[PDB]
Amino acid sequence: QYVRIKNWGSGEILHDTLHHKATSDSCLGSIMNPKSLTRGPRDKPTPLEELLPHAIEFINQYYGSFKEAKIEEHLARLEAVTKEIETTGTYQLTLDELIFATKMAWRNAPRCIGRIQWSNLQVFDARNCSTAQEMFQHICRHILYATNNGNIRSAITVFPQRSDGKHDFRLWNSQLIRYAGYQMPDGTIRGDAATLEFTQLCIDLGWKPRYGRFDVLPLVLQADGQDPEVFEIPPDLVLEVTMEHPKYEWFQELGLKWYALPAVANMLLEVGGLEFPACPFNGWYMGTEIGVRDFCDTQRYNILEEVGRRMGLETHTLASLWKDRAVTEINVAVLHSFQKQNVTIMDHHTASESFMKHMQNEYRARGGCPADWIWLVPPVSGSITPVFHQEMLNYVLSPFYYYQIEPWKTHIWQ
Amino acid sequence: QYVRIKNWGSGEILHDTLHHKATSDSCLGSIMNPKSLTRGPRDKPTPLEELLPHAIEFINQYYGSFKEAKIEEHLARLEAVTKEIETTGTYQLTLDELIFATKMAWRNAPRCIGRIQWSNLQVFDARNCSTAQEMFQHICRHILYATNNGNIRSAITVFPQRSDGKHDFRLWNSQLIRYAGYQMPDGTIRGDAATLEFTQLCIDLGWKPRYGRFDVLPLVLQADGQDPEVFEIPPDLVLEVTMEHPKYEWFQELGLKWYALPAVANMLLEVGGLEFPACPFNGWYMGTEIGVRDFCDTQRYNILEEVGRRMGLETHTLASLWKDRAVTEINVAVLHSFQKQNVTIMDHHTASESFMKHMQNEYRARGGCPADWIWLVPPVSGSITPVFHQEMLNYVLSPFYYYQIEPWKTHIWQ
Ligand code: HEM
Ligand code: HEM
Ligand SMILES: COc1ccnc(CCc2nc3cccnc3[nH]2)c1
Ligand SMILES: COc1ccnc(CCc2nc3cccnc3[nH]2)c1
Ligand SMILES: C[C@H](O)[C@H](O)[C@H]1CNc2nc(N)[nH]c(=O)c2N1
Ligand SMILES: C[C@H](O)[C@H](O)[C@H]1CNc2nc(N)[nH]c(=O)c2N1
Repeated sequence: QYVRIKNWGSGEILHDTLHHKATSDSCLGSIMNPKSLTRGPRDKPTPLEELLPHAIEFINQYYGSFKEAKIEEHLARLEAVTKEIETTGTYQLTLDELIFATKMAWRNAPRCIGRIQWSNLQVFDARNCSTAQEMFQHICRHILYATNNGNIRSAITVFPQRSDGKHDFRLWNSQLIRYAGYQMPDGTIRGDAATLEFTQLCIDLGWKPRYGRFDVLPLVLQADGQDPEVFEIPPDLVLEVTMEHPKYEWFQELGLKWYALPAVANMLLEVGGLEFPACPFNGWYMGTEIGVRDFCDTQRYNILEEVGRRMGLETHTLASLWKDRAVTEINVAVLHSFQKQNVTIMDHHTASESFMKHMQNEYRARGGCPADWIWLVPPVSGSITPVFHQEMLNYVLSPFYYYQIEPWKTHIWQ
Repeated sequence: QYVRIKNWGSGEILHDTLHHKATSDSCLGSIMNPKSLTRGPRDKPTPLEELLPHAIEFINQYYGSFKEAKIEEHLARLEAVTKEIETTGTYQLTLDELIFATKMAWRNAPRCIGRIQWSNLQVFDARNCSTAQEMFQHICRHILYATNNGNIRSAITVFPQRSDGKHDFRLWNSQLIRYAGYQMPDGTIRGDAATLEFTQLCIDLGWKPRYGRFDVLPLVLQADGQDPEVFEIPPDLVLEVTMEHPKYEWFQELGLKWYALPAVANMLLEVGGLEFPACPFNGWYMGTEIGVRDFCDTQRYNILEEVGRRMGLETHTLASLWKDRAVTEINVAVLHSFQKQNVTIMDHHTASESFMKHMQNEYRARGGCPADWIWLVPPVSGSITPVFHQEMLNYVLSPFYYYQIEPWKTHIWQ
């Protein structure tokens, strides 16, 4: 009938009718969460006719990985998997395979810019977990492991695989550590205007809103299949950076900071026909993420305005390019602040040179590298980056990390 | 077998094998000149079975345009077109329809950011032209019309439609006005490193290389179907801007300038099953095009280096973000210089706010608006722009402006 289109800034929506009158040459791409990139809910198990092939595939890819194969272990493992499936109607990955699977899936992420690290990954095997308190506990160890007092370390903690689908493990937060946003009496909006909806949810589930500009939202875990249980993150576990500029000292007066730990908590890991609906993973920030996206967007903190004011810049003439000047300085701050407070970080420029290196090793390696230009090209200083002038194909391989329908929209409350 | 991928910066190339192992979810998008966006050569005419439908379509769209239709003129015109086709095996558009066609095609350009102007367009009917000298003459009037002493005006001059295909009108230059690039003895490269190839071609066709950093390349027109004939542009016809910064006065010392007129000369206009392989069109510059792309790219002038030097900035620490600071100032120059020397121009920020307005009027209007996010989002200060957070569908409608195989690659020299 028509296609919905959102504008994450103004949150406005439009319905596209025109495409219908398209030609015999409707590309999506420009879409945030497309269905071609999602792996939603389930009711029943995973039809063996499907599971079995994919299961085999993965296993072949796995043993077809190591130098000088283990032909026998390859066959042996093959057999065992087959046998196990036709006995329980599914199968468990060895830890070494899961590890392979986690790194591959990452390596195969069209939208990750630091994939050149793909081999360095910490795998926490949480597949035995069983309760919310156990989740909450593992999330903590991970956070603590990854934060590593500022010297960040990429990790991942793989909870229980999806069985029937009515017994799914799901972290309800978009990310491990993320400030909350309330809508002040006076109509304003403190904190992260982005998490308005989820913050409410947190309240609705009993969270005590410390109404502030930087409140680190509570973990909202659901295990096995039960309702989600609210948990607060141990204030000690969350390492933050206080924003200060190496020049404009009025900058810290701004009262700005941000968490050092970027961990995606609502993605789904698919491998060998299996899928884990909960498996938080973390890397480390790329400057422009905090400086550009989080601080400047109109749907977040939106600080661009006064940061230019305090620079003298004419905040009434777009043509004056103050915004360009402001943002620039904001980013120099973040890079400074992090740098100073010894919290690992990457400026968008070096990031790109390294991805390019990566991309190249990736083609010589397996003749290819899935990339989503749109996402990969830094939000500012684009054509000043190598990747901007680099054509790239975007495709879904496997293993892979799929988005997935927001849990509240698909739950069974009792 | 495999897909070639170019990196316009380093001009390097890679062959993608991986996509083959893709999944049942290969998107191109990130491609400059895809074949889905091109309309190449021909040998024979355009099969009537095809022409006739499209011809009708267009005509219906055309009369279905004006408020309170001219039902009779609609039918009458319909008839006449039909009659004309089955008598000559093709048909001529009225000027009013061509005009409609030129504005629509523009309006339908997924990659143009100023489409909000789509209704303001000057149409020069050059369909009677017959010789290279006549082309050269019309190109001149257009240039002069459009340049309008700095107060720029968007125009288009539609040469002869493709007949058989062995009688095509083709301007061999990528654009109406564009500096030439030579590769100096000392291995260096003066001028626009981008036009190396075409500059040579110009020599090879008898052009006298005034070996310089800003030499405006000669028109290379081919008419009816003959070989291309070289023509020099009347130095008086090319209005340029000398780059000077409203602060750093060492800036003009840089010896920088750029032409005020952006006109695309090698695109093909397709409308009602007809196609014109030559029809230059011009609008006016969007700052960041000159400041970011043309001056900074490594495949163009590549000035980023010393522009930071002269700012004190540490040109040895990427992390220092000097580049970000440099570019910013370069753009402030261009905007200044143009502004000062009364040459119309648009800063990327206002550009975006206006396109957004446009896009919106465009959906309420005909429920839709084809856009190529990748191209539309300014090369710098992306997420600082509305369009960055605006999902958009990219599709090919008609009329439309298609790229087309580079003429030299497909010619018949005698
Ligand atoms: C070397 C440390 C890393 C850096 C600097 C890094 C950086 C980035 C950046 C800049 C983005 C795009 C920004 C955005 O998501 O809004 C991104 C996306 C992504 N990264 Fe990473 N990454 C790192 C490690 C990882 C690891 C270890 C994984 C998986 C175990 C991963 C998985 C992803 C995925 C799945 C996305 C796309 C998320 C989405 O769709 O929103 N990244 N990364
Ligand atoms: C209101 C004045 C105009 C402005 C500011 C403008 C601006 C732009 C910009 C910024 C781009 C992308 C940059 C690039 O091509 O590398 C673009 C692309 C384009 N514009 Fe315009 N434009 C204007 C008028 C026009 C007109 C009048 C036409 C057709 C009669 C047109 C046709 C196109 C096409 C076909 C493209 C894509 C070119 C390509 O594929 O390389 N534009 N325009
Ligand atoms: C997994 O490694 C990394 C490293 C750097 N960045 C990320 C992005 C995750 C993320 N998604 C988000 C959506 C909204 C607000 N913040 C967000 N962070 C992930
Ligand atoms: C038609 O109106 C406009 C307005 C502003 N910009 C353009 C781009 C055309 C163009 N394509 C190019 C390719 C290489 C070098 N310069 C180029 N200019 C076109
Ligand atoms: C590889 C990539 O497609 C290429 O660098 C594109 C990106 N976006 C662009 N956008 C505009 N407006 N103009 C360009 O020339 C490009 N180049
Ligand atoms: C509409 C558009 O898809 C959206 O704004 C995208 C563009 N590119 C992005 N790129 C990254 N890295 N992160 C994002 O959140 C986005 N947002």
